[PDB]
Amino acid sequence: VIESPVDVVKELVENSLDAKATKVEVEIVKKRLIRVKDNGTGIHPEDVEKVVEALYSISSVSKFKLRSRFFQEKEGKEIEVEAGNILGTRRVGMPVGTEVEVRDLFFNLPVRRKFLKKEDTERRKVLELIKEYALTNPEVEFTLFSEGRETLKLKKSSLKERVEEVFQTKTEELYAEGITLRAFVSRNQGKYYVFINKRPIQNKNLKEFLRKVFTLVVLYAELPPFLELVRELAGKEKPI
Ligand SMILES: Nc1ncnc2c1ncn2[C@@H]1O[C@H](COP(=O)(O)OP(=O)(O)O)[C@@H](O)[C@H]1O
Ligand SMILES: [Mg+2]
Repeated sequence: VIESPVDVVKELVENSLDAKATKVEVEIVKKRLIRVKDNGTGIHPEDVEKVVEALYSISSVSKFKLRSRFFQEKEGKEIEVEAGNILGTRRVGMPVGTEVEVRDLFFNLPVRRKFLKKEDTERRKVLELIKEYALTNPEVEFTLFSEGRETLKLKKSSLKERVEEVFQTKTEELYAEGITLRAFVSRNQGKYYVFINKRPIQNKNLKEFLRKVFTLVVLYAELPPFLELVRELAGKEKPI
């Protein structure tokens, strides 16, 4: 579950969205620090200690803090853990929501730490991950700071606006329908994103076929628990 900083960011941002955050803020350093802040419902003080599953596995491999203020409470609570060992808790003043800081990832596993990829490779994986969450959560604001610079800022918007902000280009929206397809295509620019029932799909069979029938292609597929309709979809661009 936890091999590198991107895996940490994934689990934390998933937890923020699970807690119906509308603003998710991520900061990474070098790794050295992963911080995820959200304005979701928070965690009751009586449950903060319990959560140390994904947070257990993260806290046992880092110098870990989690602070959270429950929507019903005036104060937050903070728990601090090192490599799975609880170091203490504290009352803290904070806004409603949750902030998790993961420091010195794999400090307790120096071989695993020395085999991590260079900072710039880890950075790009976290950048791509946050783009992927932003593409399926257009109602959510996302910010990413890396090495102290605000490298990604996406405000709440329509899906088409959110696609266009992410990829910095104008798109044409295509549609074809128990099976539903919605794509956004931009032709000059090649990148082929696929979301099946709101989840990111990396399948090679699908990206090659999007390459073959289209270019930037962002495909949102909704299916009950195909490639024909995609090529049917590819013919639906307006004449000009
Ligand atoms: N950002 C957050 N906001 C609210 N609750 C959180 C947050 N992060 C974690 N939690 C709480 O901690 C629990 C454990 O998180 P986790 O270890 O990721 O397991 P899981 O999310 O699969 O239940 C969650 O069920 C949720 O109750
Ligand atoms: Mg979780």
